Amino acid sequence: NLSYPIGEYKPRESISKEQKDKWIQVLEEVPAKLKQAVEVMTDSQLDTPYRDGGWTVRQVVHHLADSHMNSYIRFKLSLTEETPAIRPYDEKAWSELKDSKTADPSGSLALLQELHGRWTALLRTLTDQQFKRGFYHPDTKEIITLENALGLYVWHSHHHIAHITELSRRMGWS
Amino acid sequence: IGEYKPRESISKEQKDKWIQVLEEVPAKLKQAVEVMTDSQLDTPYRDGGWTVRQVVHHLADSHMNSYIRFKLSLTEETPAIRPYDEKAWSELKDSKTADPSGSLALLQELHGRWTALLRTLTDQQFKRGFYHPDTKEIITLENALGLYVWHSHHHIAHITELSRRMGWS
Amino acid sequence: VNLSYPIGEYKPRESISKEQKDKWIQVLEEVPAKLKQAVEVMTDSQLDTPYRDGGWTVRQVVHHLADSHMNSYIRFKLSLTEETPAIRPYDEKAWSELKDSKTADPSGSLALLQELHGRWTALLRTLTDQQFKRGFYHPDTKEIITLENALGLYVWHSHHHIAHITELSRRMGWS
Amino acid sequence: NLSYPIGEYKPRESISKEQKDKWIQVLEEVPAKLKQAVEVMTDSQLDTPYRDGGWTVRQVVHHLADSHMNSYIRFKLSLTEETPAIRPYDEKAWSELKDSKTADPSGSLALLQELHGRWTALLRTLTDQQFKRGFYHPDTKEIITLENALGLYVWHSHHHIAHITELSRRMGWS
Ligand code: NI
Ligand code: NI
Ligand code: NI
Ligand code: NI
Repeated sequence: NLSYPIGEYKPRESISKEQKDKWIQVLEEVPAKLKQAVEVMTDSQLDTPYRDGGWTVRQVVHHLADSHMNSYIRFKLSLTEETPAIRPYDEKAWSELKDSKTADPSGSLALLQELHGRWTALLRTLTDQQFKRGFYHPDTKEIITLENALGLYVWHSHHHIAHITELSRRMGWS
Repeated sequence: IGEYKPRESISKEQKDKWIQVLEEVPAKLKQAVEVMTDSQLDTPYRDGGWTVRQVVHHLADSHMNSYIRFKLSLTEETPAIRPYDEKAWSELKDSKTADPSGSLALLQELHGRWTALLRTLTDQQFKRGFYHPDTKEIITLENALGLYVWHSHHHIAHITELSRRMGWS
Repeated sequence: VNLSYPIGEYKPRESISKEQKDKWIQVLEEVPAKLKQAVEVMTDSQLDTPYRDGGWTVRQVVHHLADSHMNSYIRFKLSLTEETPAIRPYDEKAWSELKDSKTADPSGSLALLQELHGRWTALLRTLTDQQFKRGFYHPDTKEIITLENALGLYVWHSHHHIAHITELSRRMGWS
Repeated sequence: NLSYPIGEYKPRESISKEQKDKWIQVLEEVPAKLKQAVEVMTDSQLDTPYRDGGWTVRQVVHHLADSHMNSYIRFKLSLTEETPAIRPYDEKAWSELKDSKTADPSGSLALLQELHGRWTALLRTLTDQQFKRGFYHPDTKEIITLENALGLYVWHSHHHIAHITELSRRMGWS
């Protein structure tokens, strides 16, 4: 399970207030946890693939920032339009841009901290009804509610963090 | 002060000036709003218009969308971008009440990554474009850079003009 | 790059958390048992095998850890009782070439490391956050390092030289 | 007297092989003698000053560990550098650290046992010429040879052990 260290996100129809509130807290804490994992690494460690054939740690960090900026936008689209079709992006192509392969993680780590700050602030304003609003992914044709999207991105965060910490543990880094 | 004028060609020198201006935008916005009380933040810059607070959150939202559009344009062949309802976004409770500090900090880091991206681009990458399905126009990335410099200055001016007229300090 | 630096190098940080410090104190306390694990099973011929071509023997690495870490413990106490003291460099290559370093049984050094790490971690657990931010100065490299980063550095140093030994056993197919 | 129960160390110009060998044996035995001096002691006994203005028995134990670690390092500097300047430390300040005032003697007694084992091992490897190598205090600018340093640390050992045994005798303890 190199590609999926903590499995995949399982959607449900029934998500409690306590569960939503906990996921919001977990989401706010993601950037610190990511920073803890990555700040110990030198450039050659950052440029080490997390698995054979896969992205480097540096790429994963920049991907989290790009993915989560897209997600935040999708939340605001969903709150302001009725089940909007969202705009997919080619995450593989984004990760192959020169910047994604060479930029220091610090800027993306700082962006993520502030982004998850604003995102969790938005989430704390939402009513139960607003959490039941959704959006449509054009490629996969599936509709996801905002409460499930919150669960999904808690998963996505920790999925990628686990790629990094697993690599770090396997290589004997800190 | 004036609407942006699209150009067929933009010099390397002008691009570099605009990247630097874009890098400085968040510090200029912070200087314009950081001493403001809630009363001042929730004052409309004009009669039927958005408050200073709504403008700050809008810049963060607008510019995040723009950064995404840049990356779509660099990875797809003349992509159609995804418009958003900017008025509806500004009417969300969070837009009307959140403290500016978070959006100011986000804008700082966002412009940091955006200008980093811009400094990696070749001249030919700056000639890549995207299609805005509302205006029907193919906009090149070098012109979009110009547009977002104007966007920044236009909104910051609205804020500083309000403070000047009201005698705030 | 890999034979010499099997787990990379230590990267200092501007800030170290209470939780990280506590973990590192625990790891440092247990380091000697891990070293002993690796060296306990080895014959004299194995002890006198270089960890890489042109490198120290396993025996020398063990005695080096004891010498290095004694030096470090002293540097911590200097740092706590003086204001950013300049510490005393030592010639690690020359220390490892002493007859004693090339021939002494590892047992004494292993036992010394166990007790030293015991006293060192006891010291560390008494320290306030402010004391952990105190630093010392290396007169040759011109570097200033804080005690919390020196802690991270010596956890690394332990793992680094243990890896020298375990990587050797693996490459050699020993048991 | 009370401060100097066995007087002070008097350096000599030369030291016989016989004296050097006797001193190496004494040094090997010091940790056991120290252990015996504090063997039964309660915490209140350990926290008794050895004389009115003085360190507690506990502080004396931890001081011996610290002093002798510093001395061992000074031997190795002397063997590997040409008459090195050594690095003084503030004995009083080290002894005032919370750890020095409170830690159980056990760990320092065990450290001393292992340290003296490595130290006497080193000493048994030395040639006569290596024993004539020295080091200087940057302040006293006195050169001390390793054979005299051996005599000095034999003295130091029994000086501080006497502080303890004399205390026990003066009090009712032993
Ligand atoms: Ni992903
Ligand atoms: Ni605008
Ligand atoms: Ni080393
Ligand atoms: Ni003394």
